[PDB]
Amino acid sequence: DMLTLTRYVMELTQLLNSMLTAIKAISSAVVKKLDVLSNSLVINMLQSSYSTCVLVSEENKDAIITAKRGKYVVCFDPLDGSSNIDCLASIGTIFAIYRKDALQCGRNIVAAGYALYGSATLVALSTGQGVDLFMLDPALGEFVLVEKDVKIKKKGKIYSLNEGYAKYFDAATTEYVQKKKFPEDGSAPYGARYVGSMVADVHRTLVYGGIFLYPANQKSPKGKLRLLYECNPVAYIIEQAGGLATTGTQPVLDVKPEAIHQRVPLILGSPEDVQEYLTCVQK
Amino acid sequence: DMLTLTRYVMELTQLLNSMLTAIKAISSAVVKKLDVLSNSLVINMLQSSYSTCVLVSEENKDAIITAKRGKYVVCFDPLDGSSNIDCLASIGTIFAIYRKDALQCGRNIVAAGYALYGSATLVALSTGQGVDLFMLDPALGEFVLVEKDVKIKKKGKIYSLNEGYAKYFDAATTEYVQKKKFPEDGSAPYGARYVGSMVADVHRTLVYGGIFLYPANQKSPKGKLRLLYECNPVAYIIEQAGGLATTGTQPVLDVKPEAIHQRVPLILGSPEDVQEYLTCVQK
Amino acid sequence: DMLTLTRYVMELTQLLNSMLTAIKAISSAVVKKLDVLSNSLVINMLQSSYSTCVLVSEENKDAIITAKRGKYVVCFDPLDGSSNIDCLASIGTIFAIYRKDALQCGRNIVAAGYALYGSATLVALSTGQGVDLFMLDPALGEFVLVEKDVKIKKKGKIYSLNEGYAKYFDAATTEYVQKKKFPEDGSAPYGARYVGSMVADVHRTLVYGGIFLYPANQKSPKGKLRLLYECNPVAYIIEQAGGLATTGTQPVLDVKPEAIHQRVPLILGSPEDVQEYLTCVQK
Amino acid sequence: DMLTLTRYVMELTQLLNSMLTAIKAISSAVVKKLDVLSNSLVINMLQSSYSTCVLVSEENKDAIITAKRGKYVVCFDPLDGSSNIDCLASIGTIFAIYRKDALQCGRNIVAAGYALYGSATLVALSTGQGVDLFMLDPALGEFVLVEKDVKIKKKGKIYSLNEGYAKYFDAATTEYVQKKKFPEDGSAPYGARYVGSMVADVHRTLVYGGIFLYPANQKSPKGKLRLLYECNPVAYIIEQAGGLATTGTQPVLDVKPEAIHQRVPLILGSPEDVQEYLTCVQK
Repeated sequence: DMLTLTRYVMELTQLLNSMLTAIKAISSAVVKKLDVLSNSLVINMLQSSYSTCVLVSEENKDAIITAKRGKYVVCFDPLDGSSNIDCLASIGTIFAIYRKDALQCGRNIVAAGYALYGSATLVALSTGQGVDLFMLDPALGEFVLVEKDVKIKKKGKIYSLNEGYAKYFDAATTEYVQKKKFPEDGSAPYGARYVGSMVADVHRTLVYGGIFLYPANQKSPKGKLRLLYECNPVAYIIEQAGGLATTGTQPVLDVKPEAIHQRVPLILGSPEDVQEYLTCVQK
Repeated sequence: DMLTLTRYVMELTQLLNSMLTAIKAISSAVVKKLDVLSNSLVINMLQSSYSTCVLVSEENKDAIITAKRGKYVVCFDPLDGSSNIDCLASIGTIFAIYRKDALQCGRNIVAAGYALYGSATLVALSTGQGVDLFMLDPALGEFVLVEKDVKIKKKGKIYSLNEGYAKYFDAATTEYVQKKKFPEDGSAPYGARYVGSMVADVHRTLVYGGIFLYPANQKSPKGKLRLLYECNPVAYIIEQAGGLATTGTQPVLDVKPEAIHQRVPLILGSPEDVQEYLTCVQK
Repeated sequence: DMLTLTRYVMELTQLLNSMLTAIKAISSAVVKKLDVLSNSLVINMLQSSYSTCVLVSEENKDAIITAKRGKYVVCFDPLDGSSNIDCLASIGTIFAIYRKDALQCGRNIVAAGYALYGSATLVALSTGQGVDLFMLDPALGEFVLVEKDVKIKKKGKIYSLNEGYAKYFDAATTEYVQKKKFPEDGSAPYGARYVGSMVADVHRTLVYGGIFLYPANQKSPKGKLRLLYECNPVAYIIEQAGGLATTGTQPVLDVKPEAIHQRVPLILGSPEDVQEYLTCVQK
Repeated sequence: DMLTLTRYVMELTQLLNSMLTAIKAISSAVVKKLDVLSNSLVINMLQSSYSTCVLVSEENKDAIITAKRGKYVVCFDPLDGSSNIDCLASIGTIFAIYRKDALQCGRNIVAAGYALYGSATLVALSTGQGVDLFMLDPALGEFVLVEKDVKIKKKGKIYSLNEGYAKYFDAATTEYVQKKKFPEDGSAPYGARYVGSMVADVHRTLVYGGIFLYPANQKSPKGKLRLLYECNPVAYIIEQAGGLATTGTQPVLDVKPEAIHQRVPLILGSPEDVQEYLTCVQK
């Protein structure tokens, strides 16, 4: 009933330290006052790491140039999923780190992560040698490893998308959903889950497998989710766990970004699920 | 930046005290070891209140007779939603109190509640004079009122059900879902949300409005959810907040229970949403 | 088993808010890295209140002038008692607020307080209408009132001083101590308590009564404790609770400060105990 | 900024597990309701370990025989130092384990420990191969090792006793105290510390060194502290750390107990300090 503690490691080190320190602060603070507050906590923790030169934030129009300067670029969403504060659904924080220099392909990521503020604050992190899952130990004030080299199932049994947009679906989404509900091979239909908070839905996709979609649709031809600080980081994590992440027409990490608040479609998860979605597009 | 504390009140009092004490213990402990553990914490907290005579638990075949005896009956589900432990989705605890004497109509409830183990542990409670929402303050070890007399919206804009069971839907569910996605009156389609944990989905239904369904279907003609300790308590809370709860053919609280682990269909939420569902059945 | 919360009140308001916010941060962080850290947390919380113009800190040679400027002066000791970090003895934080303008008599204090970092973080605060005791509720992140208008006993039964300095005592300390151990009126001797951390010893003096001494001695003719940010604040709190605080030759709050790091002797507590000490000096 | 956890080990194992589980509960609960409550938590945690046959508690007249029976005896004080609840001084819990069978010499201890409820809950534990110090991590609900094989200084510079009992001192205490205040070898006098809570004073003695005394005196010829569940356990811990513990006339661990609530004098700490005290007795 007793434990020993040991330091763990995956300038980059100091940067992640400070990004984790901001996440701890965000955790405890979990209204748009909250967005404003989360934003400043990340920007000032990150600047003071002396590890950054450029930040892109979901809450700022323009890139933020550090005075304190280091070699890394960070694109982040400091608080995502806030339309769910009341229902205690888990909101999250998303970040990707690079060496504008924030308009690089996701291919170039050196580190990325998300935090999920649930009954425990969980962080998925990767530095390019797999995904590790941590939980925040608020007593210690430190992140404790819970799962090393997390791998996603080859094929799952859950599909995750807002089916209330059915009337707006493109033809490949319509087909794919039809296949999940009415399998043509004698298998049982997939179950459906959709929390409405991207980090909560992605995290479930990692740990139980299956597929998550926020595809193009009639109302939103480029999707809703943001390339630099939502889609690229989760595509990186999911790919490091053995999954796939596509826009429908190319890998998310291969998209050349055209603007820092650019949106793209996002389909990710277990690889054989994503590949079946892609087969619906090719038609 | 400073506060004062005052005691709040809605034998019954001692019983709720002990039910709240079990919820605190359950909270902190959030594998079927966990189910076993939650079960014993509730049974022994409840027996020692000296306020009970009969308990029905989701985890026990037979009713449990208290040796210590008082005037109240309690039907409870000590831990619901466990298929979601990993994805940090909020699991819950559900209870209803009555004065077998556990086979009474929901109409006879004297008190009911749920707890939702999210980033905060929230409890919805009613003693028949509305719904109050509390949060667990683990420092104090006590529940703090956050919202008095919670009211549900007359009509919402979210529908909540596993649409992966489409191939098994009865005709009224098929129609209703079709209406939410393809409104015939020029309105925008409803959004869809489904966490897959009944307390998390019901709680969202209370606080944002709309509708939650686990109706009859081809695989499960009596639904999945359990009348005594899942459906009746949430129907009571939702009705105390101004909503409705139906099996499709009658109010949940009016169903005469035939066995303590009986299942029924469950459709609840904003009243005009439920009434529109009922209009799909009458056809 | 349930509670309601209500806001409590004693520019000044914003200042105390920020001083309380620094105390929360200090609490959690409880090595001289820690001193450095506590210092910056107070200085930057206090500056940003936009309520200050001058700060005196135990850790800074010179007064710190705020750029952000308001009407209040604050003398503080951000972390006192650190020679006791290991033995879990409670360390503290001490502050006094005024309207150099930090060289005012204690008579001029508008507010003062201490925090004691024990199993709970306790704050004694006064704004000149008595003393209120609060505990930090780290869940809420807020201070909860536990005792209103705290009054110290007229006479206690504990005396508190480092008796290992006996060989250095001045004659009045020698006499007083002799009286506590060998009462000449048939009463039992006082008990002795000395934690070696000024805030822990003062706090015990408030809540149980008796007397606390760090008098002049041969090694230290002006005592050890610092007038601006140790002695004046605790003299203010203790006097607001009905006690007395003397240097041996005058009330602490009447001493005209000659330098911001000036030391003075300190004898405080229950009034009849202090008056008996003063009777030993007059001889 | 990240950590990994590993299980640590020093029927005996299950017993310590349950003793640690009681300490966690006691911690959080920190009035004699509290004594009653702490007592029951230990007795019922300990019985259910299925590792015990006999318990001696400070709060029970008679030994408690377990129905559930195992090979170990436990003498404990579930809550000590309660006259200090207000002043946040650390109260503690003390226990010793043996294989009446509770009237054994301290020499026979198989394990012993104390917990100190300060800003962190600390446990000193030994199973006969030195002392290890742990802190309670309430988030994890588990004890984390902070210091392995703790050793006490050969000689310290603090002496700890209620000097308000001077008029009642026996001649050897009078002499020893005189030596600490007026060293005859040109050295500086020792400093004095006395919190008035035995576990807080013993713990300081371990971690900073020096000496702690609750000797015989005129009012109390057998001292105050209790042999089975106060004096023997701390003598065991202190001796495992390289110190000494004497009654003045023999080692505490060598005293043959005559009754389960027997008192003895207690002088412990750094060995050269204890030996100097013993030199004052031999005269």
